[PDB]
Amino acid sequence: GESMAQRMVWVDLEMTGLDIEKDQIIEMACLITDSDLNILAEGPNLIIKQPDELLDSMSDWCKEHHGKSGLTKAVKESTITLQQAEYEFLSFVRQQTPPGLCPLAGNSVHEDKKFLDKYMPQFMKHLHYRIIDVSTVKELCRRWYPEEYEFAPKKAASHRALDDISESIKELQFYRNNIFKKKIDEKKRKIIENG
Ligand code: NA
Repeated sequence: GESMAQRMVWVDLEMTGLDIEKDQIIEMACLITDSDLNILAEGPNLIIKQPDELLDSMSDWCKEHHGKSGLTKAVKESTITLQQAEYEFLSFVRQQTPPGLCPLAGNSVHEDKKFLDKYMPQFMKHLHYRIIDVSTVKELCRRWYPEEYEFAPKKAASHRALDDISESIKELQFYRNNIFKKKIDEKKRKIIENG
């Protein structure tokens, strides 16, 4: 019960840009962690077909970044429609999380949520409305723990979906281990008794 409801649905998307009125999802990856950030299951990792005209009119930033990562070429070759991709993700979360109870998780994952609410609404219906925004914790770390903030892991920032999920989890793990308060565990309790 509670353990299942405390899972997290980590997602990262690539889009043709930041304009919700025109831009589209071109890559999406998803995995599930338990409440303690251990990966329980790897979900689909999909490159979604979108029209040539849209890719050709992307911002210079997106042309450069999705170009050099290979993503633009892979979008043009993709046979995966948005609808089929959404189904794969929805089927996956239906196997992994109780309906309505688990949040999206990632860095500034509200941006992903904005695109998913519009373009994958049935996927989003399986999830809670709250999010685990790693960048909220980042912004609190920078303010409240400036010394510790300097030791956060460096990110490769490849703008590819699955690799970026792993970096997001690693960042949150860093904050848990370095700016949240310490707690008892099985090993410390056995030592306390032994002393
Ligand atoms: Na992202």
